[PDB]
Amino acid sequence: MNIIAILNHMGVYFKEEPIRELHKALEALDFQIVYPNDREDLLKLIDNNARLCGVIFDWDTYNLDLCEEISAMNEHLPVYAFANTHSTLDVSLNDLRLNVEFFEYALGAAQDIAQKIRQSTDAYIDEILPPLTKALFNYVKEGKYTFCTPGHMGGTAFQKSPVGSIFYDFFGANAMKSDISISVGELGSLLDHSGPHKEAEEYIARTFNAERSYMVTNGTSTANKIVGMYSAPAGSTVLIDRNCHKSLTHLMMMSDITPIYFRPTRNAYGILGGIPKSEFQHDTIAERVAQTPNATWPVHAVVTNSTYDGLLYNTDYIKEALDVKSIHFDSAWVPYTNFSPIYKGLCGMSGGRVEGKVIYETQSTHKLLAAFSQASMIHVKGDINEETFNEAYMMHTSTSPHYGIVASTETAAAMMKGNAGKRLINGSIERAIRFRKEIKRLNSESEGWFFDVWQPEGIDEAKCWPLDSKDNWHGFKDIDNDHMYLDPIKVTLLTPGMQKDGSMADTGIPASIVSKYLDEHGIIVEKTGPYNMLFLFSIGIDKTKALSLLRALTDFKRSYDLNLRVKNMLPSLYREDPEFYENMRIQELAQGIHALIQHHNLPDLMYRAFEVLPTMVMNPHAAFQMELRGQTEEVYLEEMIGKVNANMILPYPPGVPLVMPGEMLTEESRPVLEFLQMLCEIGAHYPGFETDIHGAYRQADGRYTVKVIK
Amino acid sequence: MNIIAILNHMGVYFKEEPIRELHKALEALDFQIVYPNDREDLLKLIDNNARLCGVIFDWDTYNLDLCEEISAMNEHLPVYAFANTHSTLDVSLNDLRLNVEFFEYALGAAQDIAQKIRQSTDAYIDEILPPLTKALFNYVKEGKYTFCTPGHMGGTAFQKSPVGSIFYDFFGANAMKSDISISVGELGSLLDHSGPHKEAEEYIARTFNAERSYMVTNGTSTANKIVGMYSAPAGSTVLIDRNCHKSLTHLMMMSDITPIYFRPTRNAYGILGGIPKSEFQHDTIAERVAQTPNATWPVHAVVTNSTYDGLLYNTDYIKEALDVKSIHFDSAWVPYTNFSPIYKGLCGMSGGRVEGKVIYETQSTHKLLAAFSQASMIHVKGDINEETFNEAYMMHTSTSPHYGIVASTETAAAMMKGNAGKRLINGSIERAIRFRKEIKRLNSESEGWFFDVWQPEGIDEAKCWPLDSKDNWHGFKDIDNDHMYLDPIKVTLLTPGMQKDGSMADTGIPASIVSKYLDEHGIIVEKTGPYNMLFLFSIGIDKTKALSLLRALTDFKRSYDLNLRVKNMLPSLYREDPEFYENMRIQELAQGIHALIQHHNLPDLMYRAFEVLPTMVMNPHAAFQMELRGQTEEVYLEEMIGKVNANMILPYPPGVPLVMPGEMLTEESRPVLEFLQMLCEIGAHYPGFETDIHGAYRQADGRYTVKVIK
Ligand SMILES: Cc1ncc(COP(=O)(O)O)c(/C=N/N[C@@H](CCCCN)C(=O)O)c1O
Ligand SMILES: Cc1ncc(COP(=O)(O)O)c(/C=N/N[C@@H](CCCCN)C(=O)O)c1O
Repeated sequence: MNIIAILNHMGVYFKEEPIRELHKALEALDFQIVYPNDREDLLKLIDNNARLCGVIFDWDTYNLDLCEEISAMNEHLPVYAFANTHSTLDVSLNDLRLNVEFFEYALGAAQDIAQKIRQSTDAYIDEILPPLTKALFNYVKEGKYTFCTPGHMGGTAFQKSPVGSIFYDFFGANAMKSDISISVGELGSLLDHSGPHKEAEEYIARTFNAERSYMVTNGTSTANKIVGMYSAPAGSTVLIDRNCHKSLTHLMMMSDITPIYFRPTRNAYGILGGIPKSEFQHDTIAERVAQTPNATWPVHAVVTNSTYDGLLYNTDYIKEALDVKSIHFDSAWVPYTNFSPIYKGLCGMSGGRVEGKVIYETQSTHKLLAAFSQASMIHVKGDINEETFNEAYMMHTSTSPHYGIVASTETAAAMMKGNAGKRLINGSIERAIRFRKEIKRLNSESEGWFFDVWQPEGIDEAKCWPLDSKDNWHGFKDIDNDHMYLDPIKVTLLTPGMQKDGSMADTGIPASIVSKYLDEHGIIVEKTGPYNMLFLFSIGIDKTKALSLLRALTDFKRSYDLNLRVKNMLPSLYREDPEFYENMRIQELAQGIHALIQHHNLPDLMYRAFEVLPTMVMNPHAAFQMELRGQTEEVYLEEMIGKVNANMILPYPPGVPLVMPGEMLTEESRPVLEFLQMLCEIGAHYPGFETDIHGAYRQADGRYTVKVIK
Repeated sequence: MNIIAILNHMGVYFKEEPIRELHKALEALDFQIVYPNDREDLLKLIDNNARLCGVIFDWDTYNLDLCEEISAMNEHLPVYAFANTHSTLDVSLNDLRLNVEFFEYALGAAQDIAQKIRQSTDAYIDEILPPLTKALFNYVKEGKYTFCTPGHMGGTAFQKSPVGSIFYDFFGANAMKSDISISVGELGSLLDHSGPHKEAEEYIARTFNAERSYMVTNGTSTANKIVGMYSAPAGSTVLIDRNCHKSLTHLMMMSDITPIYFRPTRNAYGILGGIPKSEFQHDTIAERVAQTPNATWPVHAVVTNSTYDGLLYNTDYIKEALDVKSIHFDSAWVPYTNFSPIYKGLCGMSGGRVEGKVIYETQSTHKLLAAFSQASMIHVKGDINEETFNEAYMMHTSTSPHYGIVASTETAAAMMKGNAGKRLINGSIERAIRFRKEIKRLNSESEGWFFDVWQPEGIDEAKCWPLDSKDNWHGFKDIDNDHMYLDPIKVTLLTPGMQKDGSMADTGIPASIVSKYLDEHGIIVEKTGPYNMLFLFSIGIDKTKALSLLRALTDFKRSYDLNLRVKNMLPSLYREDPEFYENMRIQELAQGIHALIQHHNLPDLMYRAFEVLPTMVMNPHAAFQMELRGQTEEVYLEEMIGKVNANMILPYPPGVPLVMPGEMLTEESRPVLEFLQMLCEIGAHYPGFETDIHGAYRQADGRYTVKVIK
């Protein structure tokens, strides 16, 4: 934060000479000076360089409308106007609202003006930094000696070791110096919500539109467990989105809570849809309660919003219609919903208090904002017993939190404020929409096959596009209207191989091949389904990366159409079993995988296996407890029918839990088993494309076993 | 060739100032000046830096005995003595034989003296360069434009191409400019023996103690074919060393000559021994002639000297005892025998003319001297029809010889001249002997197994050590005395696994594992047997490389004793087959290979298969002609018995021809087949350690087939 832009070349010595002296004095104060040629140049510099901490210009040449243009980009950026002919009578109230400091031209005044500019820069830095992060940085500047944990003592231990010194050089001194503990009393305590931490929490709650907020240093998995434990005592009944992250299943294995499942939808691609509106109704829930043994009226409900693939619920209807006192929106994938009006009504914290209810949002700050991994947030709107919640919170948080992760959470909040933060979010959305339109254009002008994008036909303006029953782009049958919306940030590209009616074509390109090719060429996809690839167009994606992705996709298409050899196209895959992949070409491998998928009818089996719910014989807690008592046996996959499962079976694809612990496959649930059996067969043909079934175990002979209650 | 050493730091201006001015003038003439501190420093500088082209010293400080010391290292190196108090009366006749030029101290004389020194340096360069190489370099200096072959026109074509430019940058401009053809008339012609080429030949014949010499640009394989085709007309009988290179078999395949085989010996390691003296006798040859169909008294004889493993014959006894008018010594591995008295009587060109006989030596200049690959020599001592020999010569030589290869042959000859060349050869021999002694000392010091060296006990002084029937180090049974000698240059290291009596030990380390480890650590062995590794301590081996090899061997021993994992110890082997080599450790792999070798009794089968000669049914020419007519069939190995072989079977180990084309395996020759069958089994257990049988073909099912006369 040390770049100062000087805008003029004035042609009079009485201005130029003081400006040259000021240049020298500022450089003595450790500033880097840049010289834009004109106002458009300056505005571009500001747009492209966030380290620009100040602008100097001549008030005679440029009016204060230049300050208005600067402030529209960054309302806190200090601007220094040098006055010669203008006086106090030439400024208006609106002008005086801007962060402008006025100086005059004089020989010998460079030193005090530079001192004033240094003070203003420090004030700018202080204004944009959040309280905890500022306190941490100031403590580091103090350079105190520690005889307390952590044992590396501000990085000293690393410097005394060869390999430690390599680690220290990689991560840098500041990262080590800022790794501290609650022995440093001036920073307060996260667990006690004291000092700067308290301020941070309030800061976050204000930025994220929450009544209360909590920083979590072990991910949204831990955040979910905190919320669930506070909300669902033992013996209670909980409504669970069947498209729940396995953290919720872990919570159920930990606490003796009886689940009743919301049933979401799916399309032919295996992309998860939303829970239909009828599942939120009182009568449906009551009937399910009546049929479920040891079930009562639910005290807590958990809904995944958004889905992994970017489908958001209209949350106003859910908050109105779900007759449960506590509603928890697992919003891991959408921590940005408060920072753009296009998400209004599509997030848990949207709007005000719901009478008689408490709404939680759990957000993964590290997933789609800028924070270190494991940084997570809990947002609460509604009445809670603060002390009991604090107990549930401390039960899952370490007594030695990583201060860097905490500071990054606060800093993500700070990055979201003001004109600069609005530009960040809006720019990310606009970039995603431009990329989507470009994919559509390239697909249109492609002579043969090209990548498609999963979206409505005519996207024009930045918004969350509704899923409507008439349109068939989304592939969901008989979907409720004004219910599901697509987040433009989450871009799903489709490889050829599936027809528009839900069947698969004669030829196809499985998306795993494309993801491997992209990895070989320096591009990492978020995830890959059978014929879809997910790309996150977050605030960390710039034009360079998007254009590079387009170039990589066209390169893959050209290489595939030339039918290159796997040894050349995919060398790392070839290094897996070089004997198998000799003289094997790309089109043959792709067609073999596609024909294996088709012959086994993978889409129909995947769809049917997730449409029938396996029978719940005991809650996951009881089954897990019996597994802890060593009362389970490993049996083969063909014998699952009638056996109570001890473990969650989570297959990829589609990447969502298929069997929960305590559930039993009956005859009416046989397709589940068939699907799994199928995943075994297809997984045993091409190295590098192995089966991936959590909860199943590959034996030495190549068969698969599962653990069941003995 | 531009480094000038100035030796003094005097205390008088009338000397120092002219020397400083001379420094400046010489640097203007593109010389690099160095300043040794004392005479011992200067002598070390000369010893270590062959680019030192001149020495300047003060005659007052140092007498001309310094010039004697310099000349003992390089008798052509120019020395410039500055005279102040000494006069013409202070030089003796012996002193005036040294290459000393005398100057005086005077201000303003630096330019003239520097010009004289430049002329002397040019004279030195001209004196040590051989004629053809000098002519080639001068032509390149002329920079003529070519409209003739080669088509790259002195490298211009490469410069006009991107990838061509990469190639040109790698090999350099001079390499391209010197690639010329006989369209350049001033260089003469290799095929015509005209101009510089003629001079070169004479130069070579003088340096290598031959009456006539020929340069060959397609290796000693081509040299062997030239000699053989001149010496053995169709229908003649030739005596052939059974340990013959495949080139002699190729000659027999193209020429209708009937062979009778010298039988060499072998030891338990599979190292080839020498032909016993009785095989050279008239009675044995006559008896073999009377039993071979269509055999007459031999007109030509071919003997491999030395063997690959460094065993040299006493060639005087052979020249006296072999009653054949033409004797060809295939001396590919020993081109250096004329340049050290320790090889006296152990090479084909040793001594004078043998009355009534012609002696040939074929030498691979590129193998053990300094020449580009494919550079070879033919040396002739005795009467030949020069015109017929010239026909045999050109009918194996291309009309577009590579001038670089030819020049490198001549330059290797030039490198062998004078005090510098004698120092080269003697230094290489002493270096080899020091390494051998160090291996012995390290083996004595080792606690447990260590590498051994194949040599007699207590080698002391530089010589070719005789193989005697009393000693058992060589492992040859009932060897004639004063017959075979070991070349110290060829260093054979032994890994544990074989006992001193020829039996197989209970534990062993196959040498292929050591060679793979050495390759992984930047050291390339010449070749590897089952329990032996061959290292060539040529004139290209210095102290740095020998110490590096010792360190690598001790590192291997330490790593093996720690029993490291193959994944870490041998990464490339693991990458050959990652599934097989996961979690395998080095000791297990070595012991498995050793037990495979022992259980099949590889040494006994190897020895027995090469002790009985397969029956000749037709000469190799007839069998090869039948193969060219399509009258061969592919059969399996177990059906070998009774089938005339169409191709040479040459297995590794022991790396020498086992079956010749036209030979047939009978019941009495069954062990040969057994050995081969054994090799097949041995090669089918460890990836990276596959079977290697030339003339056998591995089928898809894994079996092996050979081609036989239908
Ligand atoms: C809906 C939902 N709720 C909570 C969490 C846990 O949040 P934390 O991971 O912060 O504890 C995740 C995590 N989802 N992440 C992926 C793998 C990681 C991403 C790889 N680029 C998964 O587990 O399926 C979630 O999807
Ligand atoms: C005795 C003998 N006479 C002639 C020749 C042919 O001489 P050219 O190779 O110049 O045509 C060779 C060649 N022997 N070379 C090795 C492999 C190359 C060396 C690897 N570092 C072999 O063939 O087994 C020979 O041993």
